[PDB]
Amino acid sequence: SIGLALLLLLLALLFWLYIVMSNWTGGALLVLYSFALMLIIIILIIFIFRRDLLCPLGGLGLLLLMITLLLIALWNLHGQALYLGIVLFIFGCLLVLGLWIYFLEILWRLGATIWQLLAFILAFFLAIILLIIALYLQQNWWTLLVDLLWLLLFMAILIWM
Amino acid sequence: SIGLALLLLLLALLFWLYIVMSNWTGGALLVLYSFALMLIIIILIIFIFRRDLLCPLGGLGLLLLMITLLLIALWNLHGQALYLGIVLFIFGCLLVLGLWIYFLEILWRLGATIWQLLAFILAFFLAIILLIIALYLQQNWWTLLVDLLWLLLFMAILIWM
Repeated sequence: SIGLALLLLLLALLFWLYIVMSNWTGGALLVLYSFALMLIIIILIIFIFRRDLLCPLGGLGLLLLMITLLLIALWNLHGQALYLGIVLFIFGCLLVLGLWIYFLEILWRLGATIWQLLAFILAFFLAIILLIIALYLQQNWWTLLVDLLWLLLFMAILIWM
Repeated sequence: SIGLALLLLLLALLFWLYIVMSNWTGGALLVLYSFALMLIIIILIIFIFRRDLLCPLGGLGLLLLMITLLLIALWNLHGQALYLGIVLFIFGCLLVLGLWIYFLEILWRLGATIWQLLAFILAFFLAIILLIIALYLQQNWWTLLVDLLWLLLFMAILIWM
């Protein structure tokens, strides 16, 4: 149970490091792969730590993994099918925003001040903007930094539950 | 929890059904993308159905996702780092076999005949061989069938314990 989850987590950082460091001329897909593997690492960490957060927070990671797999699939695609892929990713983004709103609603019920909630919104939006920057600025040293920042953000969310 | 996880499963099925039937010319990595989404569906099924299999079998889903997401990183890359990628891949494949052995032990201790013990070994080997073949048959109708076969195999496990 916990032992195997730790074994994968100690193996998790042995893959993401390899993906990020290698293939210096990968492109916009390498950063997406690294972000997906960060989502897997986050899910593993949530499973190892307090497991009561799987529904509001682990589901966030799984749905982000689904969205970033859809984005990988429709990245190189170009044509008529792209309109049915973007609109589907739009429904995915709406649902991830709804899940984040639900998480904030259940956090607001646990005595969180308004400034803390605003800080969480700002941190999530900064994380999304930094991921977009990593998509545009395809340099590898920035993908590493944005993935570490995402891990720190989710670790802080876990710590402040 | 159940309602949200069912909602993701409905969205994950739509994502997978769109992705498998989108790129009719890309038939080397689209199989990997569809197989990576199908492991998400299997994990969602496990999380909606009996959760006691999350530790033995959900970890298998996470490991299969990790391997099938590292496989793309090996794919496009063709430099010296591909050898390190193969080393990591065979290190994860030597652990997925161990996890399968561990699942075999708990299946035996729960009560299973010799015919049913080697039946799942044959099923798993057939499924992985069919996945390997699907990498060669780049059509999007063989990969859909092999993905549904994998779902059927991983659904016949939770039914038969």
